[PDB]
Amino acid sequence: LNLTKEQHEWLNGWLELWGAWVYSGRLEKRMSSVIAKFMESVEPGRVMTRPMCNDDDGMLISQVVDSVMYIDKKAFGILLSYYAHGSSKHAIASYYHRVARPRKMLCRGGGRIQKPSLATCRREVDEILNASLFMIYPVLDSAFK
DNA sequence: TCATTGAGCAAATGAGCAACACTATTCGCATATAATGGGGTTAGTGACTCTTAAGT
Repeated sequence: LNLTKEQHEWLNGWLELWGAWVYSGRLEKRMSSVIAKFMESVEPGRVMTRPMCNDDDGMLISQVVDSVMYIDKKAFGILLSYYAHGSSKHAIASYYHRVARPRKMLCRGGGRIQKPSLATCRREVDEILNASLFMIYPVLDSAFK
């Protein structure tokens, strides 16, 4: 399943506020290590094109996201690539198509070990994004309420 | 009762379109002292034929 429409836009807006918060570099580096090794591949003098949230609410959003997404680094990397840096979904899917190993395909390759197409790459990064938001949402209500 | 044939079906993947937004290319236009007629061959062909033209 997935979320409803109002919950999707609410979580999307809160995550881009949180992404504009971490994009300045105001996250303390001892708190987590995956954002620490994500934010080292970007210049320190970044520009601010998005509205930025305040300190402790962004601290609350950062602590809940690395408490629920501390088991995997790939889906968390997609999340920081879409929301923190601000890259679009199509660029993420194009780079994942240009990198990923040959996989077994069903109902179109007949089991042939081949590279994934761009359409299934867009579909799997959309599924990864929707699954990460479904892991974010009820634990975020548990942190808020 | 079960293997075999006849028919179909949800799902995953590959292809692609439609409208829109940003951006790297490309083209039209403007330079206000005065500026005012060009290079570059082929040079020890031979023989024959067809047409044009001055000469008789």
